[PDB]
Amino acid sequence: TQEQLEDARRLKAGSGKIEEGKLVIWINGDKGYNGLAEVGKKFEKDTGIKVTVEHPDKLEEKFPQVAATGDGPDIIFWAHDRFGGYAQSGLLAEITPDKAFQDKLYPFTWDAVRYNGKLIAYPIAVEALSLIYNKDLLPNPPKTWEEIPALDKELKAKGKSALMFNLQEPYFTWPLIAADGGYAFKYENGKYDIKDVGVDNAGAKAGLTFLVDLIKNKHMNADTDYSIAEAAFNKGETAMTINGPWAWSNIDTSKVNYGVTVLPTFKGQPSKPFVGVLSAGINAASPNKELAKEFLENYLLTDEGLEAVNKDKPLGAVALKSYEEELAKDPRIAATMENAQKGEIMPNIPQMSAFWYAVRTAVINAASGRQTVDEALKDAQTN
Ligand SMILES: OC[C@H]1O[C@H](O[C@H]2[C@H](O)[C@@H](O)[C@@H](O)O[C@@H]2CO)[C@H](O)[C@@H](O)[C@@H]1O
Repeated sequence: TQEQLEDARRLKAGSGKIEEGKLVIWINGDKGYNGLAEVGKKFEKDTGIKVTVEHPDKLEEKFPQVAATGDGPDIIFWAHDRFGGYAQSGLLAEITPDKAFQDKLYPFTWDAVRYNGKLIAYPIAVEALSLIYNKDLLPNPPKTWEEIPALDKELKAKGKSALMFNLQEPYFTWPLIAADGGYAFKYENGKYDIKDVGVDNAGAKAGLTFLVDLIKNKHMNADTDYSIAEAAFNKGETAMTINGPWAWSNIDTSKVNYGVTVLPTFKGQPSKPFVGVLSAGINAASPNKELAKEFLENYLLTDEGLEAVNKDKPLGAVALKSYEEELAKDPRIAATMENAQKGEIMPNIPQMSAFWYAVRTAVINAASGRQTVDEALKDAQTN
């Protein structure tokens, strides 16, 4: 091995290398990490406790690797779906808010961070993809996926395109795949059936086939990723994109007169985005669990704390009732919640990591022509 060898060092160098008396926080690079750092500076100014916010690449993969050895950040930020796996591996602490604090957040946000009956993270905000469109190029967005080919033909004649979004992450293609019947794991009798995966059915096939056909007919490019799509939309080159609340800040900066709205239907069915709750978990190896709790409950999850993050990159519909009442006025938030209602909240089971990896490969291989749609989804279904 070169993992059982550090089983020997971790005791000799006993025990744990997370620095006591400060907080290290990891959050994804597309989120308001500068705004979160402002909340951390307020904490430091009040309490003397230094807070360092980091946004490493692939943190959702690095965290279980480093936390398994007792290293990593004190606090990890990510959508709730990854947290059941972390908790199953013993990497997350059970969190302990009194009832007065729990009443400050929406009951459904607490449910996303409950694993085997216990709370394993603090919920921050509800994320759902919406259709984002350029009102100057497209005063009225398409109601259906099916009319997008004809729209692209029209826009292509003008050196524009209809739609670009990140084809590299299955998160972004899922709303179309799920629209006519795709699902991850079938939930029944109080639990997810890990042997009942729904990525190989007729509905999932129809959705992915529609996407592949878009690419075959030159209405999309298989290599489009997050940065390519964001640049194209914000430069005014494409009429539509698909993204979450965090993206609105850069569009504000851009020249673009944009709207946020319901995703198009497919075969008459609503697109069904998987809904994420951005959540903050506490590293089980952290010597700073009480510090982490004080920071999360009394500094971040306040009107002032969430505002600071939100002003950097919008959080979506926040879990904190008092602040959401102010944000609910925003039509972009209304659209987010409309898409969220039509979708469904992600599972947090340990199998989600394998699921996302399977679907990622399936979409990329089908989109690039390395596999047929049937072949790709059959593979993703198995196991
Ligand atoms: O694409 C698979 C990916 O989907 C979700 O990741 C989202 C995340 O929830 C959003 O907050 C935002 O950062 O975009 C990500 C997609 O690039 C799942 O949460 C994640 O576990 C999964 O791998």
